[PDB]
Amino acid sequence: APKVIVFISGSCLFGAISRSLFKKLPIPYTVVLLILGAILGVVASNVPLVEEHTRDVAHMDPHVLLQIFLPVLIFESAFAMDVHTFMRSFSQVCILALFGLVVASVLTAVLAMNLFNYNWNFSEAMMFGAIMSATDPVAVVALLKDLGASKQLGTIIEGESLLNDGCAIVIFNVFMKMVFFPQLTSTVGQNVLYFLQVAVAGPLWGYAVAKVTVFFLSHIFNDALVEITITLAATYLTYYIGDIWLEVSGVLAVVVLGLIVNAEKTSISPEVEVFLHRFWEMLAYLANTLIFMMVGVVVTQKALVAVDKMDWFYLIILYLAITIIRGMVISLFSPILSRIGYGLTWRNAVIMTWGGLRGAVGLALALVVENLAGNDVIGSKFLFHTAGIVVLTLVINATTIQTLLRILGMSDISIPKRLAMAGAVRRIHEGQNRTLNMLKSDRFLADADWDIATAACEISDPYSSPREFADMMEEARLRMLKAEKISYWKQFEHGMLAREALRLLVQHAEVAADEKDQFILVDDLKKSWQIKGIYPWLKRKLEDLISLMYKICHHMAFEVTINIAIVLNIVPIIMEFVVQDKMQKIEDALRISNYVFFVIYAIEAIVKILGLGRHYIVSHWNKFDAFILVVALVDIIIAETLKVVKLFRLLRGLRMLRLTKALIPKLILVVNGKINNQLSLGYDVGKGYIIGEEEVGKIIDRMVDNKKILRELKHISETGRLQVVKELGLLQREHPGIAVSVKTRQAIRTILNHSRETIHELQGAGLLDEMEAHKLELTVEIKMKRLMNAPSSIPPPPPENLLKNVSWLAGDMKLIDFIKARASLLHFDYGEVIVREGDESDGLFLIVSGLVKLYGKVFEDYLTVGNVIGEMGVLTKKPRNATVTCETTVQVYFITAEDMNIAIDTFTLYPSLEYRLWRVVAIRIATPLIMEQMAFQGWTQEKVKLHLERGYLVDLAESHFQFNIDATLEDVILINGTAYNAHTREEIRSPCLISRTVHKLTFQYTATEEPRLFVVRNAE
Repeated sequence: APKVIVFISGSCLFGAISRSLFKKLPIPYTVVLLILGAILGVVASNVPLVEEHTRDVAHMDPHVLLQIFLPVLIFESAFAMDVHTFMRSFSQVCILALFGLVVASVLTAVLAMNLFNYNWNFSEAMMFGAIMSATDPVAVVALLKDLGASKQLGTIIEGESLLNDGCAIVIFNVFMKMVFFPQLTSTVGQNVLYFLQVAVAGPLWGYAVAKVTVFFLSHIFNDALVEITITLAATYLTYYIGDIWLEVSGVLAVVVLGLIVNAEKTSISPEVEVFLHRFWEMLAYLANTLIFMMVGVVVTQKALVAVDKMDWFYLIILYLAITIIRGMVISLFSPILSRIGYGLTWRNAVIMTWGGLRGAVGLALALVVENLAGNDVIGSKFLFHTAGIVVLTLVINATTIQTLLRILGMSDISIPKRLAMAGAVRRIHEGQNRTLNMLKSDRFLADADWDIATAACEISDPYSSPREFADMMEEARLRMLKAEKISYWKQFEHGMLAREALRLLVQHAEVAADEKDQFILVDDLKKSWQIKGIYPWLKRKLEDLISLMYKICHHMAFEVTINIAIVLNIVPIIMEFVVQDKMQKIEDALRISNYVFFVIYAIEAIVKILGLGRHYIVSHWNKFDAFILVVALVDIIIAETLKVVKLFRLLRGLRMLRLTKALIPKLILVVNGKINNQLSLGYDVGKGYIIGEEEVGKIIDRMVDNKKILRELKHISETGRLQVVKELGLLQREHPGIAVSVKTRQAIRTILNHSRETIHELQGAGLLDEMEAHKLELTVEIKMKRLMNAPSSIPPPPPENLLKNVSWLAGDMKLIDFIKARASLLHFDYGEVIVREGDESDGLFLIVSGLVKLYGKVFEDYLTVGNVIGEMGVLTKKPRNATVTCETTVQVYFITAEDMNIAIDTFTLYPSLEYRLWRVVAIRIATPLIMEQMAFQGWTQEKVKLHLERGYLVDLAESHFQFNIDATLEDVILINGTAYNAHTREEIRSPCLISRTVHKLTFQYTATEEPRLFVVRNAE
């Protein structure tokens, strides 16, 4: 019967009681956990039956304590952090945590040597400083996350805490091995090698196991428990193998592994993501509870038996000096911290000074000092001072950080947030009153008690002249910015934006609102999609790096065969190196003449592919293959003459060139993936700003009342939208394959999201049960996770594949053959004119490469690859509306008007080419009208487009050129021509939306009119 089970369960129950009883009180639950542990240790010192149950956990080994509790705490601190804002302010976090921890450890060591009466040397004092300077604030970061603004302050406190804890355990391990467990001597070179080993191979081993774990998690579908156990086993194996087998600081390895796993959360399924968040929070909570209970028991059993009044005096002075030292560290790093991103205000410096809550990490390190010291008093003094500092920091700093956050003015609720919460409470109260008025008129719920129902449903407020022209301009700018923020949140909620693009767009909107008269700036938004860096240069240089018998060897198999030769050469390289370093059957005849010249070098690379002259001349890879062959023949005649330098030259040269030639395209794929991530973020930010400008241009007529202010706001919005559109087109031009890959991924994601919504609508309507809909949801989730492992660079389709993928051409095959037979690829250079504004209609222009500019007269737009120009001019036989000028080198497919008229006249099935072309231009001409009608109703662009997609053009000859508008038709849009309405009360000249007062339509049949009508109905 293990007593540790009883102690662990009792600690869990004590922690649950402590959190359930001290939630309302401002003091933390860990302090009363320490108090309960002290009481339990007093009882164990009195009663031996309790001593038998507390002995196995109180007198635990230091090594198993570290190896069990440290990976959980370090990995949860790394996993809980928002890694985007952590990497955004990584410079400040890194310099503050690293250099402040170093100088705080030095100052605390000097204080421990000068103030304390014990004759401590520098090693034990530096151990004391490394234990004292490790900070674990969780209440402070929870308070900063909950109380409104300064989210950057919360994440800089969290990142500083994580790196401070990691490097503090590193410094503590260095000095613990300096003073306690060995006392060995070494040279300066071994010290340099040990510093290199720790500080470099910590994060390198963590990065290696993190990439292996990410590759393992990215290839697991429809299995959650495997992913959870892989995360847990990867954390524990990383820490154990790094700390024990590799003699490497495993704390930094778990820091790096947790930060990378938190960075690559898209390789984990979202249900597994939220389970992993809750699971690691639970594991760290259990670890903190066990550490604090164990610390209390051992403090009142062993660390309190040698304590005098001078120890308490030194504890008080140590607390005051620790707070002063941390404040002076932040104050002396304030110029350098202000000179880099986000700066540091004096209020944030005061919060970071006072938010240094000591935690379970320093308690565990003092525990292993106390257990490692043995019967010496240094461990008892260490654990007493650490327990006192933890208690004092927790109590005093928690209560005073609540009242200090109140006093400094960083906890005041903003006026727009308070007004939004008041509006939410008002709409909830209105909805509850309507629900109660519905419920009182029920049959079954008619004699229920309504006083109790109203008292239960009482959710309440948690927060309890040119000068006129300037004021109206400020009001209009503020209303426009609020509408832009609302539009960005609407885009994110509808499954269009990512989280990072949403955060960047609302950050730009807020910092535009804080200034005097500026709007959201395009130039500040350019840095999102500025893909320039070392990665385009790396991709360019690597694509410059790689650029009879031949027909035998082109079957992509002999390179795989020589890669098998690469690994089968690499293994005896290490074997011969190790055995000849440590120096049977003369190395078994030297691996039987290294596999008999390695099957005479795979029959001399199949006799240099039987002597391909040009291929072996023009390639340098074959040149150092020939260098390998002459070097290996030289080593063969060296073995005939028999040095080891020649053998090692053979091994080294073989392995290095073979691995370089293999690893070049994988490096190309990695660079393409990083460019893909940057391009996805930039495209999401740009597209979100564009559709936000479209929505804020739609809804601006209700808000803005003046005319000059509305004109200036429209001009500013149009200039910003045009600049972002041209920038995104040029960015697509710079990296074509990456842009095709990110557009393909976004298209697949949108299609699968709409399919998931269709499955939800099927299961909510009762036509599909829970099990079959869960099977279909599992199928679409497997497809989404395999979409996350897409190729990062899909090669761009040829112009024929773009010609067969047009919306009005895609279904048919004979029509595709006709268009491909009668198209014409025309090339244009920079600055030339494709068409002119006053010219007659001549044909369509499918853009297959490059960017154009439509200077319609004002009307400006930039079209890219995959846009057809001139459908309306071809169909309606009107003259051209816009002049198209090239912005880059543009290749277009020009189908002439005669060929398109012939193709329209021939193909007359039920989906006809005339019907498809008119439906495409009807969607294009009816989307802004429906957007104008339902602008204030909150309908987005994509919902309007998908609502319009269910519509269809009516055949007026089927209904004798008269159309009735019932309530069965959701919306009716006239596309071309004139019309008359109702009892011929007026004439409908416009292509605008039909008003709801029209009950009937009448069309005549004139020359050059051909009237069309696009109707959308509800679910019939």
